[PDB]
Amino acid sequence: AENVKIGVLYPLTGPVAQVGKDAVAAVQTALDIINNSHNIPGMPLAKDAGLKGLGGGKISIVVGDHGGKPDIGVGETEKMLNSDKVHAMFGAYYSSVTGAASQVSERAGIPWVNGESTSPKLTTRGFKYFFRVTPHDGEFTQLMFEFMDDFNTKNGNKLKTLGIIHEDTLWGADSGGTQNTMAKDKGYKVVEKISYKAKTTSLSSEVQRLKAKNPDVLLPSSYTADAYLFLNTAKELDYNPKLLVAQNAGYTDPKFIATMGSKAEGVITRSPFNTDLATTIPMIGTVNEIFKTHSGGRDLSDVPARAFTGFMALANAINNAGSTDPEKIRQALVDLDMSSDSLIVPYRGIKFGADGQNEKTRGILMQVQDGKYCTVYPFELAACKLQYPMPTWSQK
Ligand SMILES: O=C1CC[C@@H](C(=O)O)N1
Ligand code: NA
Repeated sequence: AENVKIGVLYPLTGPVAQVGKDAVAAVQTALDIINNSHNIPGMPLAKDAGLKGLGGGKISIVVGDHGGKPDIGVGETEKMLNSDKVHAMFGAYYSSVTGAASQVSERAGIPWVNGESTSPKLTTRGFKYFFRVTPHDGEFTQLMFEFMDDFNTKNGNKLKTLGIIHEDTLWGADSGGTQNTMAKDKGYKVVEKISYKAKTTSLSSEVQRLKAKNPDVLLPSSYTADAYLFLNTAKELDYNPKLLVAQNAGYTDPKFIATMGSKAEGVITRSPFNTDLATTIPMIGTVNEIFKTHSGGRDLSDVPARAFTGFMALANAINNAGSTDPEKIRQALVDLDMSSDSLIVPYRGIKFGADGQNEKTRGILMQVQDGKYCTVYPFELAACKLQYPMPTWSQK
């Protein structure tokens, strides 16, 4: 009977704090399912109290607030490795932070599982100890363009021009770059490609430029505070894009709609998760009920669903390893091949390629309609019709 300790790094203060708090609540939800005995058909690890592979040993976590700062994330990772002696790492939301921190654990030879950082570059580093469960922005951008192509075929090929606007750290830069490359390859004309700092107090120059150019599709990659600033500024300058397809995250912050209210109407984002999938995936309801007891009564959303899924992958790998030895955990992650049966996201399973990326991911697009995100794509998996054009400020 052997316990295991995992380090968990997220932003728990600052502009994206609710993201981090709800992610940690999701991990705590997983720990509740793992460490206690639960009757949940279809969910590995539920029935046993603790991991059968560790003789009933319990998982514990040590949690660090990195504040969105890569250098802090690096320092916290070092302390978790060297002082806390964690046997695996989990985190860390921001691609910038995940990249920097996972380089430390890589060199230490300690497995790092990521639930929700989407820079494509994180899995092209030649690493051996890094495993990512979320789709990355290559996959999510592919989905955006499949949607634009299908809309085009149905609507006279009227979506011709794109405006890309992105925050300037790893995630936003790679997101915007992925979109730009794919645009060029698919014949779409990029008429703005704007980089900005997430901590900026003004986006008025950027919004003026986008309004003047008036792209057919607006493609923002923003964190929470900057997403709010962007939308507030757009309203203030009466900038009315007809289609806004966001790379999540600010647009999937747990409190995005609560904060923005009618300002969010018509916005589209990519996601692997929506509660309107629960008739197709009833496990969502089961886990949601448990999550509420950890989240202060708030429902699952994108980031907690992804973090929960990621942490379950790690837990299952440890169980399968029958060991807390970091090398055996790594090998169990290499060997992992989970079906979709236990999942709360519409992935086909969890199975990593040689680059550490989950091969079985899948995403959706969802649109704010009447105060809730609703699945709109693919057109076969949709809870409602796309609203196009987006309402103008005066109509929201
Ligand atoms: O899907 C997401 C959430 C955070 C952001 C990133 O990788 O920084 N992408
Ligand atoms: Na259990």
